[PDB]
Amino acid sequence: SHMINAKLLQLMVEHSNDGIVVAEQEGNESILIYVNPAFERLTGYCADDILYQDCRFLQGEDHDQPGIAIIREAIREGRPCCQVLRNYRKDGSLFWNELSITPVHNEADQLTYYIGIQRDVTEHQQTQARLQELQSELVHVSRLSAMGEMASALAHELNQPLAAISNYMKGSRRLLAGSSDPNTPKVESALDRAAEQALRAGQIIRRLRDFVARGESEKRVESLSKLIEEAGALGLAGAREQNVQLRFSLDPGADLVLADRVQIQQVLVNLFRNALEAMAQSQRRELVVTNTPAADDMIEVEVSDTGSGFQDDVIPNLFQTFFTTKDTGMGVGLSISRSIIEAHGGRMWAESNASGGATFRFTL
Amino acid sequence: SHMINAKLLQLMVEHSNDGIVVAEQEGNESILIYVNPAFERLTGYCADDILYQDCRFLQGEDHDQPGIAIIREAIREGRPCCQVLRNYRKDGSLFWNELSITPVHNEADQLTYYIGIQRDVTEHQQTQARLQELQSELVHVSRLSAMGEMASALAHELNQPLAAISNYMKGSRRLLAGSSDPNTPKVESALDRAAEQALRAGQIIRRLRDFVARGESEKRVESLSKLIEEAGALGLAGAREQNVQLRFSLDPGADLVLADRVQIQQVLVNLFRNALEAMAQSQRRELVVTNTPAADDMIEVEVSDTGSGFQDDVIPNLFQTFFTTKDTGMGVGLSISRSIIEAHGGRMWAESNASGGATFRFTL
Ligand SMILES: Cc1cc2nc3c(=O)[nH]c(=O)nc-3n(C[C@H](O)[C@H](O)[C@H](O)COP(=O)(O)O)c2cc1C
Ligand SMILES: Cc1cc2nc3c(=O)[nH]c(=O)nc-3n(C[C@H](O)[C@H](O)[C@H](O)COP(=O)(O)O)c2cc1C
Ligand SMILES: Nc1ncnc2c1ncn2[C@@H]1O[C@H](COP(=O)(O)OP(=O)(O)OP(=O)(O)O)[C@@H](O)[C@H]1O
Ligand SMILES: Nc1ncnc2c1ncn2[C@@H]1O[C@H](COP(=O)(O)OP(=O)(O)OP(=O)(O)O)[C@@H](O)[C@H]1O
Repeated sequence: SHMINAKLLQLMVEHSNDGIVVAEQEGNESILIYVNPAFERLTGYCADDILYQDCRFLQGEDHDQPGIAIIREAIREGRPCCQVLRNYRKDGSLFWNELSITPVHNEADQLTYYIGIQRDVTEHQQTQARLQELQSELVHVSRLSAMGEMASALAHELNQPLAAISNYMKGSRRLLAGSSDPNTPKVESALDRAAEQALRAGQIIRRLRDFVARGESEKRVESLSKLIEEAGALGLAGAREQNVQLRFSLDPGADLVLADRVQIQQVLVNLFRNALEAMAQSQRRELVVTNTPAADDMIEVEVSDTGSGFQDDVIPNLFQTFFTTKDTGMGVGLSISRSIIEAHGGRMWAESNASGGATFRFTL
Repeated sequence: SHMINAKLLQLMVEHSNDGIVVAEQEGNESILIYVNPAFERLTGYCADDILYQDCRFLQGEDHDQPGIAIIREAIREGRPCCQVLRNYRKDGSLFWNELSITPVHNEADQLTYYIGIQRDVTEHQQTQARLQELQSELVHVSRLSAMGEMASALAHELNQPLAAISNYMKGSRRLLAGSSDPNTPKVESALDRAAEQALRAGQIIRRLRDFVARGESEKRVESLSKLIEEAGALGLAGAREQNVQLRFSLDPGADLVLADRVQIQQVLVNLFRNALEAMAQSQRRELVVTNTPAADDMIEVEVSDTGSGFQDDVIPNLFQTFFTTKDTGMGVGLSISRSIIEAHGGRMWAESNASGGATFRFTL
């Protein structure tokens, strides 16, 4: 049964864009007997140089890879195997090789051959590792930031009552100054100790607040394209699921800003999450990000959605700490974002959009 | 130039474990002219049924995939393309097809053919999506848990001073009870207001504490294998990098426990991070996880490393809130872990290991 002529197959294999090799078993060596030009391009070795010897030279000295042992076991067993490992071109460049090997037995000559299809997954590996770094740093930064915001909010809430207590103690001392009652000394002493405890309370606040503020707010030259893509990999994963239409109408002339990177990443991740959640129950789901020039040699970024939008009595409350409309929401994202923008030398505000959604703007 | 006979190539292609097809361009249709048995197995269609018609029937009614348009554009242009999309077997099963297509022009008959190598990436896609779900839920749970622990720690720190203030106010009122000084009423009133403010402070504590405790501590029947693997995907990624040797010496007879899943995931993620960090600067890096039967129809889990270990004056401080030895550490992991184990009906403790590392045990 021949569906196509073997010449045609050979032609397709030769011109395929994936590296395709065929090897022959000779004891512990699986010598190459065919390589297609895609393999030559991927590896940089010429076919005249590497025929009739095992492919393991692509590993170099990097033999500390479990995939190698997996492949050796698969060859010994006789089963196929797909594995991804680090290989090196003739010039020394490192690349990630996803190779599928199928051992097949030729009964014409009773030999064991293998067909190997190999492709470059280096870009996928790099993006995935970058995403892992981002997820780890984002978890650490989110824990620290939430704790710090909690501490600051408590301090602000408790400043009035402790101050009032101190002032009452001061006033009571002043009233008792001119007293002849025998109990007055003890009373005074009692009040004194009370005052001490009040001050101690304040101290405790700072003693933990500064404990969690152990992170310095750096600012460096940063590419907006880069930090938008870094934030997007975490926050904008899953656009296909909610059928959200993404549009980045970006200006190549307004790309470089002065910013930190972990803080802008966390601001954008939070904005992206809030926008995706607000458009989760929307009919038309479209998110637009745009940059424009602004005053004071700044650049303004606008993010507009078709989400749940802002009710009339909502917009001036958005940035107040603990304000949320969600059952499980905390209401910390925008407060942290506003503190980050103000620390970096910009302004942030919100408005309703003409589609019933929300438009956020900030400057840097 | 023929390195191998075309019959041999055909044989290798036929027996390859990856689906390999060859198609021919006829206007808007790329009709299949060859399919290898791997493709038949992957799709479930017989070659006699599907030859000489376009592959798009594998999509079914799921045409809302951008990869389809990408491939159509690539075919129009004439370039290769690798894309992953959802396809469906003849029985209706869904699978993830990674297909690489290379268009090649045959000048023998001046036609355009395509060679397509297609493999199943369904398992990889599922594991990656599960990891995305885990990272999202872990971020949310970590923010909430950190905030709650912060609030509880503040409350515990501030209980003494506020109580002391209240007691001083009470004592002062008792001393002033028997007084004739004209200023005594005002003094009393002042103290009264002071007392109010003290109580208000306490109220504020609860008003935020219960605000962040908006999460119910569920407990369900859970597989230890499953929750260890779920926690490992996040926390144990990167074993190859630090050359850490993982050993799960597990008991199939002691696999089912009564536990929550998000909370045990977060406990294990934290333990895995602490163990990886402690072995980061170690010479021999080996992590062992083991389960054994314990009293009261419980099961005890042991996790041992060769890490930095415990100094003599360290072990009884490990679980106290804010205790850490790291420059950027917060010291919240073990306190939360102990509260989780105690809520689920178990005990948790630590000891030094014979290799200079740390051994942690818990019961459920
Ligand atoms: C057809 C075929 C292609 C192979 N291609 C590669 C390759 O591209 N890169 C690589 O590092 N190993 C490749 N290998 C694996 C090595 O040839 C070798 O089998 C592997 O290192 C395990 O054997 P070893 O432990 O003796 O090295 C290939 C093997 C076969 C059969
Ligand atoms: C060689 C080859 C193999 C293909 N294999 C598949 C496949 O396995 N599954 C699939 O959904 N589409 C596959 N396609 C793509 C479809 O044939 C079709 O070209 C694609 O849907 C874009 O064209 P359309 O928009 O007219 O459908 C393959 C295309 C070629 C050339
Ligand atoms: N694009 C938007 N459209 C409509 N409402 C919005 C939008 N963005 C924010 N909001 C509302 O304003 C609030 C601002 O608070 P924030 O976004 O920080 O809260 P959250 O994301 O619920 O909290 P957290 O991130 O701390 O769990 C949101 O909780 C939500 O109620
Ligand atoms: N396996 C271990 N070997 C040696 N020291 C350890 C080990 N596990 C924990 N420790 C020490 O005990 C402390 C227990 O606190 P915890 O692990 O919660 O802190 P952390 O991970 O630094 O803090 P956080 O997770 O809140 O940032 C650690 O900070 C560390 O100093």
